[PDB]
Amino acid sequence: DDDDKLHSQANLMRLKSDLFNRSPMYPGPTKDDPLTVTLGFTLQDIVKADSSTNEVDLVYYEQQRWKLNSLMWDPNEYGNITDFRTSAADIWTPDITAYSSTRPVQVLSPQIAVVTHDGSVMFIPAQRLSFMCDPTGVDSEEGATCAVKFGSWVYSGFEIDLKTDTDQVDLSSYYASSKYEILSATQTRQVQHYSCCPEPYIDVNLVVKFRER
Amino acid sequence: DDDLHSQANLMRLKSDLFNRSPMYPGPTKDDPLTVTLGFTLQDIVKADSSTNEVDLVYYEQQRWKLNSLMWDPNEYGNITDFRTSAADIWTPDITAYSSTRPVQVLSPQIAVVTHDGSVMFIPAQRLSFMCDPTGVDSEEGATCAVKFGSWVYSGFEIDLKTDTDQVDLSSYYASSKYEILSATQTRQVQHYSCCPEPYIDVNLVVKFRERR
Amino acid sequence: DDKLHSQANLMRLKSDLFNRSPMYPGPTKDDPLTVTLGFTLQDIVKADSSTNEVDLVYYEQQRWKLNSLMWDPNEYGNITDFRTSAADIWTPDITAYSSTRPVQVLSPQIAVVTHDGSVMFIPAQRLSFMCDPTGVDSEEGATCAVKFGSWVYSGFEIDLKTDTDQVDLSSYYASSKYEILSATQTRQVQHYSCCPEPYIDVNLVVKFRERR
Amino acid sequence: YKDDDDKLHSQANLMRLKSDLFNRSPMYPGPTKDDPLTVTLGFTLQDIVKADSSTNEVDLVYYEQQRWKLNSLMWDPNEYGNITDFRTSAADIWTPDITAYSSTRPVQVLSPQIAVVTHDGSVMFIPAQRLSFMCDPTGVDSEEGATCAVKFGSWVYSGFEIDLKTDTDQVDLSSYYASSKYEILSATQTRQVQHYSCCPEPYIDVNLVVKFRERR
Amino acid sequence: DDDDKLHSQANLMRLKSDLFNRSPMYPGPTKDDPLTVTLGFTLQDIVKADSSTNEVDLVYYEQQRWKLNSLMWDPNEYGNITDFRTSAADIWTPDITAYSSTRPVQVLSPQIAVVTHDGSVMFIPAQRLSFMCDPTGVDSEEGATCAVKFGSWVYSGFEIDLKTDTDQVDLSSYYASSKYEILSATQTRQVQHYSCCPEPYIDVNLVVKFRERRA
Ligand SMILES: CC1=C([C@@H]2C[C@H](C)C(=O)O2)CC[C@]23CCCN=C2CC/C=C(\C)[C@@H]2O[C@@H](CC[C@H](O)/C(C)=C/[C@@H]13)C[C@H]2C
Ligand SMILES: CC1=C([C@@H]2C[C@H](C)C(=O)O2)CC[C@]23CCCN=C2CC/C=C(\C)[C@@H]2O[C@@H](CC[C@H](O)/C(C)=C/[C@@H]13)C[C@H]2C
Ligand SMILES: CC1=C([C@@H]2C[C@H](C)C(=O)O2)CC[C@]23CCCN=C2CC/C=C(\C)[C@@H]2O[C@@H](CC[C@H](O)/C(C)=C/[C@@H]13)C[C@H]2C
Ligand SMILES: CC1=C([C@@H]2C[C@H](C)C(=O)O2)CC[C@]23CCCN=C2CC/C=C(\C)[C@@H]2O[C@@H](CC[C@H](O)/C(C)=C/[C@@H]13)C[C@H]2C
Ligand SMILES: CC1=C([C@@H]2C[C@H](C)C(=O)O2)CC[C@]23CCCN=C2CC/C=C(\C)[C@@H]2O[C@@H](CC[C@H](O)/C(C)=C/[C@@H]13)C[C@H]2C
Repeated sequence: DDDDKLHSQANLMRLKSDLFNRSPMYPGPTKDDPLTVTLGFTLQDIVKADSSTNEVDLVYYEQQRWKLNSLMWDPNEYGNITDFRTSAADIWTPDITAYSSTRPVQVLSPQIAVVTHDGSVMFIPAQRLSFMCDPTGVDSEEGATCAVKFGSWVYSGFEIDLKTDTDQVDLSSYYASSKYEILSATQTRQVQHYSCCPEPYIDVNLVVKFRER
Repeated sequence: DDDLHSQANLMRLKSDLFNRSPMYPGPTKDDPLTVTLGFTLQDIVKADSSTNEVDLVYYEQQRWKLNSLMWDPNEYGNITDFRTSAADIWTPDITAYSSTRPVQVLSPQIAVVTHDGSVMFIPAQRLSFMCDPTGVDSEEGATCAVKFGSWVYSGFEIDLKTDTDQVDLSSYYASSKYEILSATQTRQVQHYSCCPEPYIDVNLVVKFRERR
Repeated sequence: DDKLHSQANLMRLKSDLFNRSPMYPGPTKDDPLTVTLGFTLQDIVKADSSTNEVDLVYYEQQRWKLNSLMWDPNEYGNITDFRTSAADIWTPDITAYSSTRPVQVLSPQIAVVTHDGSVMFIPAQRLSFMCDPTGVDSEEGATCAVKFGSWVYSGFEIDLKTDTDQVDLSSYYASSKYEILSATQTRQVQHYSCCPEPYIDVNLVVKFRERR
Repeated sequence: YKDDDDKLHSQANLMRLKSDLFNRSPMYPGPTKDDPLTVTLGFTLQDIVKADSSTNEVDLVYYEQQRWKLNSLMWDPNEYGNITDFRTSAADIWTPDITAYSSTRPVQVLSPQIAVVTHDGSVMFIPAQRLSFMCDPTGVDSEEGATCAVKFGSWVYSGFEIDLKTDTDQVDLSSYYASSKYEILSATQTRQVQHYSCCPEPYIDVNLVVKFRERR
Repeated sequence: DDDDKLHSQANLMRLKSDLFNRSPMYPGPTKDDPLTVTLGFTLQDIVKADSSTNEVDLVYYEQQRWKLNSLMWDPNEYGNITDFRTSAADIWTPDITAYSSTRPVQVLSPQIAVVTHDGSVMFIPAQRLSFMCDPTGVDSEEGATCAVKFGSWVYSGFEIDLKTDTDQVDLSSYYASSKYEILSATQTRQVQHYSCCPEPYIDVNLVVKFRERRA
């Protein structure tokens, strides 16, 4: 019967209620309860390289994945619901930031995440980013090389650790008719040491080598 | 008192729907939703050959049906139909896949709800998307394409469809810098490595050239 | 100390109207609302022939009248009108049909409600819209038009009219880059193959040229 | 231990005062013909950033001083441990709807939107703004320069509800940017009255007239 | 077995809850309760120098630091937690403003502060700022000199004592491939009085000498 649809809605509603409007929520990672965030970029386009200001504009998808015990559930208690979509405001998200942007990142996609019964969150914002990049050599065979680091703004490696599944930037969705073609693009986790601080900070360094098509 | 009874019936209905009964948490695998999508292309504003971006203005017609929004007009003084702010209901997360700037909304964010639980939502939008306008200065013109789909829902939660593969050009701006040779909107089913579920988009293909 | 009671009188009035009473949920077929619309054209700021976009600054006068906003001044210390945030009341969704960028509001979003139930709301706006400015550098000038109308209501709900078909030019900026040769605002009735209901818009037609 | 004991008492008093003003008393409904308000307006001109002769728009940067007084914001400092004034977000109080009448773009606020309220009920509010307004800069490349003007007034209130006032007709140029592309020859702010056919009430504005030339 | 982690989260929720729900929140600095705010700059890039409007665009990190008794806790009472991060909207923050910006500041970093057990708040927004600056001489060896002041918009020196750790601007992460190189950058505390009024107003003057790069 079509009543099974009404039972599906009630089960989701109760699940969300149990995880948000009842269970003690998430204050962010701690030194004793650290969090690993998996990061990966899908480079869609180099829109603009500005040699009068040394800014380059990228469009990319930033894939983020982390896992919380306070988001786990048994699907058997909720009509075998295995995953659900929720607004990215309802849950805690990591403060992953580009370290050398020259204006605020523009969000191209709806700020919605996917939560899975094991406590997995997948969040993949499409973004347009202006960052510090000298495009000298872009009109040559060798091309120009630029880099931008992404990491937490406020957490050290003892609270947020970063990892990549791979060192290769996903280029399978690169705009085939861009003004610029990619010679190579890598994403490398770096354990970074600052003079201020005994504890290391983790970033992912995005190195893009490119030239005019 | 004729007016006052029709206003009270509307406020009662909106209450029953939006102060009860109880909520709507989006589509699921067991409770999937059909969103029908259609485009009315008004203008190609700008084709920047220095960055390969093209700016479109269009209306995006979205229609879907929720049982939680159904009512019997007989219970509410023959109200078959009402207007509501789009912030007050669930709407689908239909997104352009290759935009270069956040989409800019041109129209009031208001939807119409019919007693059959059907929702009609038609935002007007300006979109910048990835498009190489090479050839636009010629008789063959340039061809550009952009896909629209849910960002987060798969084909098992939202079934995207169209009523036609023909973009509505009946209000394309007659004095645009660009004339439309053709504009089509096509449903495609796509799979990604990570994931068993299908993902559905509508591909909008526009062929265009500079107006004489 | 009437100054103290003057405040409590207005406080009580706003309470009685916004609380106490059944809410006004907008117009319906059962209860159509006449909305009067008129433009005061202040400046043609910019005419872009690369994109066929023209930028206007104008005041958009909106006027309508409601039973649920009427009161007797004697009951409220001789108060005959009050100011209120436009966010606190229903306002009409009058939209440019061919803008190219979201309209930018230049004035505080505040309306004036009078005891006879009439609302005055006059947003100052900057609008980019579809206009071919060819011939602006000549004596005959260029001619462009843009239609304003409700996005979601038909003529059965919003009975849209103008008080005059002449655009107010009494404060068009005397040192503008462009001079106005004429500006008219004309109500039109249109029909669509979806809908039995008539649809109404106001067509702002501006003829203009480079000042010399 | 009268260290952070005085400090605790002073913090508690401040929070007691704000609570007594913004919770124990009904929300201020704005001025009326029987309870009218006088807003005192003065400008501090900081910079003429740009003069665009292809659109006839000029961009100004200035501080707009606004001051007014309300009985509902008065208090006795003795009942609140000698507190004479406090700072508050502009959003937590009523502020007048003073608007430029010939802007071509929405004003951009450069400063934090915070006001200062004094025990006599007076409020000081000084937002820094960038403004694009209608201005023909022909003459800017001359000795007498170019002259432009922009009126400021309430958008929805007549002079019977919000009266507008200046302390002086001289614009404050003591903070004008000395390396600006444009130098100021004069800047005045003059109160004006008129009537409209709609209404019997006087309508008031302050006309900011600026005379300027290219600095060389 | 090991869910002393449960727990670790419980301790932090309890702490934030104790500081934000069970104790009176700070109402801001006052005459009788003045605050010391320490301000410091890390210059990242001079993006753009516009000679037709006399505007220059800077990207910098603005270090802000202050200390409240009401944000102190005993780490022993909360499972040894010595610090936590929290949205900047949750706490009071200083209204430090550039005095000569020509566009509203743009924040580039998430608005999150770090609070330590002694009542310390560290808050470091990355910002892009357009300000008033005549870049004449930027194409020469001497370079051009520009300056911009930062201070409280609404508080006098009787409520906020503005301070620096040092007069040298941090250049250790200045973008090496910038269009402009830095010759010098100083941050100086200034006390000003206005004929208007008896209270002093404190600011930090950022003075940057810079020129076009020749790399
Ligand atoms: C210098 C610095 C960089 C530099 C900038 C350049 C593009 C780069 O690659 O690393 C990236 C952002 C980062 C390094 C990564 C962590 N965050 C910042 C700036 C924000 C710092 C905050 C909020 C507080 O100071 C942090 C340590 C202070 C440290 O000296 C500091 C300011 C580091 C910051 C920890 C935290 C308590
Ligand atoms: C690669 C990709 C595209 C590409 C871009 C190009 C224009 C195209 O045609 O498809 C459009 C958006 C989409 C495909 C359509 C659905 N969403 C995305 C990106 C957002 C993805 C989110 C939130 C989650 O990851 C998805 C994994 C699928 C896949 O690897 C992935 C990131 C697909 C995304 C499932 C979903 C739970
Ligand atoms: C085609 C159309 C135009 C055109 C564009 C051109 C400048 C013109 O003159 O009219 C302007 C906006 C309008 C004109 C009529 C009112 N609204 C629209 C688009 C928005 C429509 C919505 C939200 C729903 O469809 C409406 C009827 C559908 C109709 O075919 C339709 C799409 C009309 C729209 C009613 C309402 C339930
Ligand atoms: C004509 C006009 C101007 C003109 C524009 C030019 C730069 C000037 O100096 O005055 C600036 C804004 C103002 C002048 C006075 C303040 N209001 C406006 C526009 C907004 C008006 C509203 C909301 C209602 O009409 C007002 C009076 C009607 C009057 O004819 C009217 C529309 C005046 C408006 C009062 C109020 C009830
Ligand atoms: C004149 C002035 C400047 C100028 C600009 C130039 C770069 C400079 O060094 O000082 C920068 C901002 C400041 C100086 C420091 C305090 N803030 C302002 C402007 C905002 C002032 C407000 C909100 C109220 O008046 C303040 C004191 C009045 C004082 O005369 C005044 C208007 C000072 C303001 C305190 C407060 C109650």
